[PDB]
Amino acid sequence: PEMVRGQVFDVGPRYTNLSYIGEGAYGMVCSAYDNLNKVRVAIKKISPFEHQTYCQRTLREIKILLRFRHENIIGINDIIRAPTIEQMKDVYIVQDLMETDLYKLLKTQHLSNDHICYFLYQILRGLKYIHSANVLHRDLKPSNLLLNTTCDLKICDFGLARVADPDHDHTGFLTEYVATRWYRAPEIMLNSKGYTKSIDIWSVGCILAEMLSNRPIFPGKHYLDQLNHILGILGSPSQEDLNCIINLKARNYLLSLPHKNKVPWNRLFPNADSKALDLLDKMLTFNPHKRIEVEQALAHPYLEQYYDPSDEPIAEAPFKFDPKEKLKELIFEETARFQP
Ligand SMILES: C[C@H]1CCCC(=O)[C@@H](O)[C@@H](O)CCCOc2cc(O)cc(O)c2C(=O)O1
Repeated sequence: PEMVRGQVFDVGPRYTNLSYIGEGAYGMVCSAYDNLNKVRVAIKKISPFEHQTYCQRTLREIKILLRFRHENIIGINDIIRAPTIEQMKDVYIVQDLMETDLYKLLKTQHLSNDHICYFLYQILRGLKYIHSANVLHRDLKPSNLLLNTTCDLKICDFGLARVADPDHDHTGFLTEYVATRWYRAPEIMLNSKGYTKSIDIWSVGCILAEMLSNRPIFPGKHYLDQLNHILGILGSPSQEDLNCIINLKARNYLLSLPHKNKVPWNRLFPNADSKALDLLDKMLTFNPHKRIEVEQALAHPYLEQYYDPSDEPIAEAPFKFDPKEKLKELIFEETARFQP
């Protein structure tokens, strides 16, 4: 087998000429030459079977992506694993090879307004399909947004995804969470489990702001710092939005803070398109029930050059609802279609 960085990357013989690209959750990511389709591809190695949690993350991603088909969602081309459950230690996911990701792009490249507009449209177009399947991505961030050489965008990593469950979304104050800090909606710190579609819209809002200035808009330095940054820009919540927070510990925390004024978007982003800032404001709305939804965002005047509901498809079969040995067995079963 082809050793890579002192680790087994055993994808032969179809996939050869392997170059390191990055890291997934449970293994590295490599480029490789697909000797059948005569194209270079990306391959993610996964080693999850010793842990129930890693098996869950792997299973849900495979189950979702094997049913999803959308231009702005990177699909699974192939899955490589041993022929038997006894022998399967690793799983390799083969996907399209893209040129870069938005995280890497934002470190060095200033985006034109036309690029920001096209990138945002594709994110929302992909998100519309996802949400139409009753699925939440729940970890949208620049590093999960891939771009090819012609700036086509695809959404990656559904390992943190969940089926939407808005009736069971309420929880207590400062309860644990998994998604990436800087892209976490304020209600996550206050009273939400992240089971509603609005947590994804907040992340997209954070991404739009970051495309406008090449820096994260809410760079919280630890779990507790995140809410400081959000309120530092949005200002103090209104009485109406506080009344919507019925949990007493969360509401009383917000009531204990001194007044903060809203920072105008056009002062944070003096070069930004005014229509972009209007949409930004609607995505970064404090109250999730007032936060703009994906289909409304697509119809915003900022995206008028691209908006076409007949060219923004939705899922055929939405998802109705949601030991490691049983999970390995289900991963084996779910990947069987890619064997001879
Ligand atoms: C396999 C897929 C996993 C996506 C999810 C993921 O792990 C993230 O950490 C993301 O940051 C990927 C790092 C490198 O991911 C690529 C880089 C690149 O230059 C071209 C690509 O096609 C990919 C890719 O396909 O990533």
